[PDB]
Formats: sequence, C-alpha cells, structure tokens
Amino acid sequence: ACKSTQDPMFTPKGCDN
Repeated sequence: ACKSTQDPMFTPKGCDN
C-alpha cells in the first residue's frame, strides 16, 4: 500500500499505474 503523490523525484511505475 503506497502513498499517491506524483512528483519529479517519485516514480509512478508500481504505485500510480
């Protein structure tokens, strides 16, 4: 269970996908 926070240092592959 990951936090949904889409930013330049965050990677969406595996969390917000």
